[PDB]
Amino acid sequence: GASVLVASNRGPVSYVRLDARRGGGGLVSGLSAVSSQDSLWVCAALGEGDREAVRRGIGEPGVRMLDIAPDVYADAYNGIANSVLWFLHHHLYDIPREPVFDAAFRHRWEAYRAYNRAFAEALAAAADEGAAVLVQDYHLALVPGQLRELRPDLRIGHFTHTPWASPEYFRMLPADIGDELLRGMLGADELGFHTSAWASAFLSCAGGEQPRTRVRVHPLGVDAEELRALAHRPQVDERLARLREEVGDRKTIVRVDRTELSKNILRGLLAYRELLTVHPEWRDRVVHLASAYPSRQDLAAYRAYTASVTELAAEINAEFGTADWQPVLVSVEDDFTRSLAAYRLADVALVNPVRDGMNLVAKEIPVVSDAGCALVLSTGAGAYEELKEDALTVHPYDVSETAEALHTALTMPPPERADRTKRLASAATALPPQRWFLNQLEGLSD
Amino acid sequence: GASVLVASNRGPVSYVRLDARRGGGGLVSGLSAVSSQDSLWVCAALGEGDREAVRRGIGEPGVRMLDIAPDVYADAYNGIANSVLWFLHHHLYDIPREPVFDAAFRHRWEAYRAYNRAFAEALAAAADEGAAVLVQDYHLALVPGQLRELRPDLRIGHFTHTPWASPEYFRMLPADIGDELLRGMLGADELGFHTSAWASAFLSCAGGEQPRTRVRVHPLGVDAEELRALAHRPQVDERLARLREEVGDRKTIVRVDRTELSKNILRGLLAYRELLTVHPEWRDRVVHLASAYPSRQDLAAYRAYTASVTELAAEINAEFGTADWQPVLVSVEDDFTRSLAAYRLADVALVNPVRDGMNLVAKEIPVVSDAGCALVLSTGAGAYEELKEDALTVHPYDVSETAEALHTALTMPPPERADRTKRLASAATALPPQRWFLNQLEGLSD
Repeated sequence: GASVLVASNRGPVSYVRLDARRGGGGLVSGLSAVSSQDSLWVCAALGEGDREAVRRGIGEPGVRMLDIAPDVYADAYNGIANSVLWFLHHHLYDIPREPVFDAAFRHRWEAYRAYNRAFAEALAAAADEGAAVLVQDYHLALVPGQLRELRPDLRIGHFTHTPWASPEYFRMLPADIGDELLRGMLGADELGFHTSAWASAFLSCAGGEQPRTRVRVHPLGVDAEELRALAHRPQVDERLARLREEVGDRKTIVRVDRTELSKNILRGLLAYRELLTVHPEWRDRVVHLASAYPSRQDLAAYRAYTASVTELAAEINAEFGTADWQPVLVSVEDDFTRSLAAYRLADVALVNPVRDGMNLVAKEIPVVSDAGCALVLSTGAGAYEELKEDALTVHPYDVSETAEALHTALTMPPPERADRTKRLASAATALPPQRWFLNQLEGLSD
Repeated sequence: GASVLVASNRGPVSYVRLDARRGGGGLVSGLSAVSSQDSLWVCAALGEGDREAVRRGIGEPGVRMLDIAPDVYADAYNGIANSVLWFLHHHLYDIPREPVFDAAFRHRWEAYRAYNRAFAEALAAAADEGAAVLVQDYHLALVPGQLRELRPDLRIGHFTHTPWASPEYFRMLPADIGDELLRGMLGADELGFHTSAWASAFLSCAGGEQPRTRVRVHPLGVDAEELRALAHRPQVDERLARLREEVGDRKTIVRVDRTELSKNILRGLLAYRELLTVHPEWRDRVVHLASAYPSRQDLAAYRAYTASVTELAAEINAEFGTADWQPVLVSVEDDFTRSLAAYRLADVALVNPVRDGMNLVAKEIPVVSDAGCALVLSTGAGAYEELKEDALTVHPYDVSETAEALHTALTMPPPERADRTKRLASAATALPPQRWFLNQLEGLSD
């Protein structure tokens, strides 16, 4: 019997041939405020090692891991969730070719239903009378509706971490699919989003007027003390020292995002090319740090995006580079110690996604900046509504405006830059992970 | 000094090495409906022949061809009009990569302004006091505002033959560009679109309180007599005989569209493949006629689409074909004689674009059908609002729904198909080209 339950595809522990491997994060932090004698976290076995753990009865106290059939899991999680819903909500489809709702899609939708149902049955079995249930993200959007039918006594929350598709865009789904998805989520007493634009979009898709479901905005932020302590370890100090050597005495424009289609890395690079073309005074005087670390390697479009990032970076280096200067410093590692050092050094942060739910990098950088950092932020970034007073606004498709914002950011008077950096840090730490989580739990008392 | 003026990129005369030749067709028929002594049609020179005619001072009466500098023409017409605005209004952008509004875009936009201004200045010099000016299509969307400034007395109409972008999609343009485009259009006393959805989208983008612009819906139809006469020439009878032998004793699903990105040929082929998989009784009993004739060869995306259409048709032939049956008959030529024959033969017509202004094919087939034709029509087709009661409706992304409509179409009992065809033919001809255009001229009374 649990009185507080969480459901997410990914739980706190992963097992490998068995050894246990812990990932932290927002949910670990949030549940650490809840009595561990009263909570249960339901999650999925992510691969063979996790399924073996479940097979042997090996598992963490307060965690229930579900063995969902590998082909049903692939079709639900990689198929519908991470391809079809991810693309829908981020507006990423190449309209002449995708989406395609065919017989195979329908088969994969049936698995998505069955994947969600395994979670709903687990929660239904474990939850005390009137328990609070917090369902996390688009993977489990049918759970609230399924679980409402099994257990009308439960208090059910669901939080979407992505954007929500605009109503016109959402109507690409066949009507029966769209409608099943909306009913799935409308089973909740409370639906949460990071921003009111995402919340409004969901509300418009539902037709307005959904009186049993409270729609709310809980924008996730950062724990200042925790991030600062990590950023000031000697390993970061060391790596920062090496990074200053690599950059030289030059200014920095920093990003660290993986090559995900919504991140808008290419147009960012194009804006950098135009900056160096139009404002030649920056040649030998600035370096753009960017990542070409792959987001995904199992879709053709994602592999082509990563390759285009690599190639465009190399074109810019060949055009403007000298023996002493590399204009784009490309990282292909995923090393958080290096990112923290990049955050500490940054003169300019380039956070220009087409659309996103909440990129925390916009919040993380100002919190750890050693001497101030100007933020170039797109209107589609989830952090936009909270940070727009002290960031330089850019419209994500507008490369010329993005190039000009880089110039304004690079020339921002140092005391203005500090005042902005301090106000950005304040807004960024308003709702750390633990209070973000507790507000959702509190919302289920409403 | 003329009292009725028409403006379009393409005029009614083409010069070939010199001989004036008049290609005609439905829309040129319409725009010519007010050729008189007191009228003028301003258009651009399109080949070296046209350019020679202008340089020499050779022209047909009532026609003024403009020699626009070749680089301004390329950037304005191929670039901004046929690439930027075409993609915008049909929603064809691949969001992770395009659109990109950079320095080169800005330079092409300046050419688009100058190209529109060449037309505006010609019209200004040639129009009598309070003359009616009918400007045609998205190429010339700035002319009304430009001309309005030069000549406040003129009565100006503008007709858009494409869709209009939804307000959210239209806001991808930089705000100064979007606002200039809208002010360009709003110079007019009347703005015309083929459908209410398109007019409504423009009205929503324009917002505001524009008291001197009325927005009207004039859907272009077909002249039955001109079309039937062309469809029953001996050359069509002869090509139709051959086509029956190519097909054999089998049903036909017909389309003739070039490989343009909005046409949705790939999803149509996937629906055909699904039809033959789910209703396999149709093997050896139907042939799908489709075209792989190129729409364009100067954009990478258009070359890729043509290659995909070719490849997919070949996969379907390899998958289901036998010595005596080839399921997809691919045409790689552009012969209107063959197309009229296929119109007359068609059991099913497949008109499933993602979005279009008015494709007349949906109207032409029922007009000339020898024995009845079942029309499968997408909700995004321009003809949808007029033809939906007797067409089988499909949603353009729903390949299963499109495959099921193909089955319903092929199994339709002949007398139901006949009644539907007659009603379609009636709807198709309610507003033929000459009246369509005369109503616009009458619209400029007041």
